[PDB]
Amino acid sequence: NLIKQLQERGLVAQVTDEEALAERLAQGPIALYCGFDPTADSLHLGHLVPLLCLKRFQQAGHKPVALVGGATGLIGDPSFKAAERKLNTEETVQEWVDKIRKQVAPFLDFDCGENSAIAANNYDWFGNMNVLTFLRDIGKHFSVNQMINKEAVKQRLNREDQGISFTEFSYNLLQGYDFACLNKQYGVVLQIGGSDQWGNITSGIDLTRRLHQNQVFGLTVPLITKADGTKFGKAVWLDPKKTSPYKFYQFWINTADADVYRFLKFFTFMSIEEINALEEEDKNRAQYVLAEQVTRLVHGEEGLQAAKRITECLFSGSLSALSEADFEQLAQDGVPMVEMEKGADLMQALVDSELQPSRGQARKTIASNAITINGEKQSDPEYFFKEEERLFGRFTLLRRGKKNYCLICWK
Amino acid sequence: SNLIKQLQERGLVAQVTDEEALAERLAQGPIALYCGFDPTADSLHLGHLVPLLCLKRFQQAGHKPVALVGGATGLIGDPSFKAAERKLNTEETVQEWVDKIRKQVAPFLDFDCGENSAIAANNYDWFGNMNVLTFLRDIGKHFSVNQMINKEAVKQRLNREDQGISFTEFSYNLLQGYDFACLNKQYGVVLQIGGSDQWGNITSGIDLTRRLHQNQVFGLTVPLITKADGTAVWLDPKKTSPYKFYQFWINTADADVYRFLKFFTFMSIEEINALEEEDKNSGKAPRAQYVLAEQVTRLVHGEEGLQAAKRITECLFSGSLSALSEADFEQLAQDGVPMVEMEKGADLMQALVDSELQPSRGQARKTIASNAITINGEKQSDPEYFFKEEERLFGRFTLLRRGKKNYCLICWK
Ligand SMILES: Cn1c(=O)ccn([C@@H]2O[C@H](COS(=O)(=O)NC(=O)[C@@H](N)Cc3ccc(O)cc3)[C@@H](O)[C@H]2O)c1=O
Ligand SMILES: Cn1c(=O)ccn([C@@H]2O[C@H](COS(=O)(=O)NC(=O)[C@@H](N)Cc3ccc(O)cc3)[C@@H](O)[C@H]2O)c1=O
Ligand SMILES: [Cl-]
Repeated sequence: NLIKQLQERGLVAQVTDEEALAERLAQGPIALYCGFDPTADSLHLGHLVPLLCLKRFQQAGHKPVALVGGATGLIGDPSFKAAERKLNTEETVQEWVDKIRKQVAPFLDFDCGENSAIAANNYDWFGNMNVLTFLRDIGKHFSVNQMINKEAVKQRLNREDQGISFTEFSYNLLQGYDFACLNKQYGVVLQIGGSDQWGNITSGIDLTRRLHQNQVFGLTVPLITKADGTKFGKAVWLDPKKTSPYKFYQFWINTADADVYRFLKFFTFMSIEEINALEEEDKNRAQYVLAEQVTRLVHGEEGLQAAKRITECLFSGSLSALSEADFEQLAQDGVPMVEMEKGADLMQALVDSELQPSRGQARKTIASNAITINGEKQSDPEYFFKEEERLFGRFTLLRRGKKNYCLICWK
Repeated sequence: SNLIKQLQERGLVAQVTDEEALAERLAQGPIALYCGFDPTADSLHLGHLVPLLCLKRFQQAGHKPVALVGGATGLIGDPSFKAAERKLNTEETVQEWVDKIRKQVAPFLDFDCGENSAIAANNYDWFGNMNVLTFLRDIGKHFSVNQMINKEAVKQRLNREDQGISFTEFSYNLLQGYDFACLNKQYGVVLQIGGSDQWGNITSGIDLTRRLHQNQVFGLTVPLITKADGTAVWLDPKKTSPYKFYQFWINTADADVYRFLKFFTFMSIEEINALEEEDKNSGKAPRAQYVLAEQVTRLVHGEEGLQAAKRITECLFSGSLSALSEADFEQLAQDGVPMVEMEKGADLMQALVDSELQPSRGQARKTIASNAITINGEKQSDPEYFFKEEERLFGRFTLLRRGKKNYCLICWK
């Protein structure tokens, strides 16, 4: 039973008419969907939870529909958002749509028969829909009394200063209709999303009954929390140009012991049995398994090997295994970096990188044997870098003591 | 000279935005103004006539009136001060009503008087081809839901779910708001008038004309019809006959008659004041109701309508129904007097029971004998009388009367 299997992973926040959904799933394959709005040029870790859930359903033989909000991205979802967002341009939203669609596609199977994935975009129906048609055909089924009582907008309906525009207030109708539209087009009978999407989902269920006289279901995943009350992902992007695979891998390695088992359940396809066994076997690790699984899932085997290779080289000081592409990950976000003109001495490089406060102090620190250049000790305070120390003619990795790195990027 | 001041003296100004700046704009020269009317029926009623005649009052002062018919807004429904959600009307029915209202409105305005000639407009022209995203982004971004839910016209609808408001009717304010921006761009319309319930829809239009066209526009509302005691009359003669319309004005209370002359006639304020002064110093009952009845009936139904209404009134009081035509009796059958559909060959006594002029046959016998029953103005005291074929006027109409004022028209079949 798929619903019970998801509940055991702690992946079910809320579910409608649950007994009936479980019975529908057990009977045969269904079509389901989750939408993702284009509010940036990439998805982030938070978005990964329902995206992996679409895959969990597909592995059970169901048909996933990944909707990208080409139309909803021009409106703005206010759900549990403290402030009104500035409208984005049509050209920006279109660019983000294509990037998000391309990022989503490798997570699902588009070539596996009847249950092959479908990419959808709500601009296909809203982009040319007449205003009177929308207000009459869709709007008439929506009670403003119920809308103002949706939890997702209550913090926006107390004062105009932290208020809500008619634009963002209409959002709930667009997501609501998307569900009716997908039900009619593909027979989609389930919509999943994070717990903040509950109200947008239930409006879709009700509208589908009113428009198409069809019974559909909703299921939400909990919004991932940290035991120490801090905000999760604080952002970790899926795009390697925004968050390098090394940084991505490191974020998972540094998961708190209190979160690692929940994160294994949420971000991996590891069985609940292996995770429970890992928890018991660790009390007599999990972070290493988590980092490995999620880095491989998002950045591939090559991304994972790069992340591990960079981690080992930094821990050891032996950099010979690093490629120029690995140094590009370090320069992007892996370690602090400083741009310097060739000809700078070791003392100046220590000052400019802020590893040392002055040339006079840097001289003593160098003399004390605290400094490595590409992993090799250098204790001559009057030292100038050799050309061979500018790896690929561009990079020199400085270290002060055991762990304070700064990458020099030669101009 | 000062038009706002003149309308204020008539008691025709409920509210007005920037009374000073609008008075300045009107004094600089002619302006374009508008009022809209939604197709929610196949005719306008007396309530709708007050702003419509104000469009004429502005036109007489040299201004250009635009009469808009809500081809798009009639498909949405105005919730302003309405206790309940209205059912949606079909596109076909709204189009029929749009044509009827446009045609009924047109004779009230001059479409041939130079630069200030009237314009007939329809908001379906811009809403019929507007996409939903364009509306939500370009128009909706300027509207605060916090302000919208607090507007007097809809706040009472947000008290209980079972007596609520749909998103459709909630969006109405944005549509009327955008209409003001369009007419400002298309015709240079700087003023919107309407009844007091339209204040919120008008101010949304003023504000939206600023955000979209960067122009200063004005609003002016006329008061809703209130009676000094605390208590529909259609313009279409097939719904409210010229006779029933005339009678409604005749029966206006003394407390309301002078206000109604100001609201519903083109009589100057000096003439109305002189009439009030005459009725207060004459030493008799007022004659103002007759002046009001004559003015508004001739205005809405023409000289022929007024003359038919006066003719029907005269014949009912006198008794002689000879001057009455088949068309006149059709007005009486419609709404002029209580009416009863009866099978020919019926007894007098039995016609008094069915018409509810009598409780029973035995009781009707005593009333007939007492000489209190008239058939087409003629006395009949024979308790068993049947009815002659000739007194079925035009082979179908017989007018009964018990005493001096209790009438019932028998319509034969
Ligand atoms: C666990 N978790 C997080 O920590 C953060 C987000 N999410 C879910 O990811 C999905 C995509 O997020 S979103 O903000 O882009 N989604 C929306 O704005 C939806 N209104 C997009 C949409 C959905 C359906 C539709 O027909 C049209 C547009 C969300 O499910 C979010 O909850 C997490 O799960
Ligand atoms: C004095 N009085 C009344 O007693 C009753 C009504 N009115 C005004 O008549 C005008 C027409 O009434 S309505 O119900 O057809 N009007 C509406 O529904 C507007 N929302 C139509 C409209 C207006 C502008 C626009 O851009 C689009 C549609 C109203 O002014 C009403 O207040 C009286 O004056
Ligand atoms: Cl050097």
